[PDB]
Amino acid sequence: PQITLWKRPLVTIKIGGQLKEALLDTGADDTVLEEMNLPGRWKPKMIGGVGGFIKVRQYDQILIEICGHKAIGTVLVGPTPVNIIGRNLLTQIGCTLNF
Amino acid sequence: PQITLWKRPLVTIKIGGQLKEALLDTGADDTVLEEMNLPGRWKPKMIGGVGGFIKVRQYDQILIEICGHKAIGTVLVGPTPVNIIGRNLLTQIGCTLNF
Ligand SMILES: CC(C)CN(C[C@@H](O)[C@H](Cc1ccccc1)NC(=O)O[C@H]1CO[C@H]2OCC[C@H]21)S(=O)(=O)c1ccc(N)cc1
Repeated sequence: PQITLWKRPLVTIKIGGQLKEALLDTGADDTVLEEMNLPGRWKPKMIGGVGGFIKVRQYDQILIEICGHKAIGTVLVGPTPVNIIGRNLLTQIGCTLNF
Repeated sequence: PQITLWKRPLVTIKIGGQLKEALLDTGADDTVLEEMNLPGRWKPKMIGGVGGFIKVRQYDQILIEICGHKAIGTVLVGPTPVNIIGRNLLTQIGCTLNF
């Protein structure tokens, strides 16, 4: 599909057997999701943006379905104000910017 | 053009007669640029990102050219980690997400 940018590009995602709303974010290197209890091992990480840094938990090879498009890769989990789908998964669903 | 997301979507912008590099950021409501001298009045504002809130100078009705496409809109100037082009300007240049 084509998504205009009049409003936040929020879409439904499926991760760990749960449906969530997440931002399709070309400005995010990696996907970061609001705090959630994912099983498995993880590695601590810090990501920086407007306002400074937050501490997140990096999970690898996590399966996410974005608008029926399946993807698998790194998913960060931490105190983000919004669920964010980053370029690491946007490339996997064939997402492009167009103007 | 069509821009894939294997790398950061960085583009050259022109603002205040000066060239700069900026990130096309569909996850940003607003456009935030690093510290710079701009003409015209400005009002102090607050903006929040993943790590908290920062103080910025708000410039309205500023001409800014993004990859040869002209826009006139609000530009926030402050201690952002990187120049980000947000939806307020992405819409003006006719930018959409496609997959
Ligand atoms: C600032 C960017 C270079 C990086 N950010 C992605 C960006 O799209 C955030 C993503 C974002 C969106 C909402 C809330 C927090 C973070 N948007 C943002 O900061 O925009 C601000 C200016 O316009 C306003 O609208 C949103 C917040 C303001 S980030 O959230 O900090 C980030 C950094 C690293 C990763 N792996 C994932 C995300």
